Amino acid sequence: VPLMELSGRAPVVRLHDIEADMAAATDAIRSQLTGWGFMAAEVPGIGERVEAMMNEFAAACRATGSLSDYAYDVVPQLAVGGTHGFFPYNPKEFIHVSGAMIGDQPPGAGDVLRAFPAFGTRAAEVFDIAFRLISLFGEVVRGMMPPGTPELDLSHDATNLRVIHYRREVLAHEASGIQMLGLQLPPSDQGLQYVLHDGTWVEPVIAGTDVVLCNIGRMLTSASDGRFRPSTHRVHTKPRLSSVLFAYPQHKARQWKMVDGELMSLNATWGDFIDS
Ligand SMILES: Nc1ncnc2c1ncn2[C@H]1C[C@H](O)[C@@H](COP(=O)(O)O)O1
Repeated sequence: VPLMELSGRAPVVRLHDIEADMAAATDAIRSQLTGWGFMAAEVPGIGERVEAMMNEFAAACRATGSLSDYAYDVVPQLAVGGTHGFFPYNPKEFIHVSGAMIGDQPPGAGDVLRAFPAFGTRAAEVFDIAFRLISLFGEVVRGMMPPGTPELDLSHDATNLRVIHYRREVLAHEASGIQMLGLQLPPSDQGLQYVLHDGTWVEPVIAGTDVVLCNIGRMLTSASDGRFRPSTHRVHTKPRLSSVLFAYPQHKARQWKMVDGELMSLNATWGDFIDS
């Protein structure tokens, strides 16, 4: 599977200059979505923050003073919404850090980030940078879409940072996101690959880099009435951590499509979109 070098080549977007640096990368990013399934940006300093987060997640996975004390089924959820907290092994381990969890929105939901406060501080930092980046990546996609295209309205409380441990050859079968957009963050190991428009595979060179990928999710495919296919991807590995931000709109908001240039408010909510 051909390797795709990105560090040195993707637009550069600086932590202290995100709004400006993303405006200046609009043209590049559009051409990526058009040329590849997906989009890419180099964010100098993101690598160090993501490696430190992931390393502290691993440590916490083996700690027993335990993450499973905050398994999804014992953490307060929101009435309507997705499910945040730790998902035990029996993606192998994995945690979902929502914006609600960061703000103790269901009071008691941020208790994992208080039990493991070093991973929590780093995960809250990574969430905030990744949400800013993903919302500006979505304004680029909206600008490639017909006039009248509404704002994506990505919700901070519904967005989740997934951090995975242990993800013997194929670690994923080909998959895409349910949600509007994903931000892939530089993983520990190489293996994540994307399908191109020609139906061939590339392996982004992203392990141990400052490169983030942005993924089209099936909600956006639906709202763009087919014009943007999901950024379908898989993971191959050779005898291990990873994290990705899944941006959702508010569950209770009405779905919408741009069909041949016309905006159509639908009956079903984005909530209903997930419940298949
Ligand atoms: N085992 C497992 N559980 C959950 N999500 C996974 C898993 N493997 C891959 N994914 C990812 C990839 C997609 O966005 C998304 C599907 O949402 P979903 O919540 O699955 O409808 O979750």
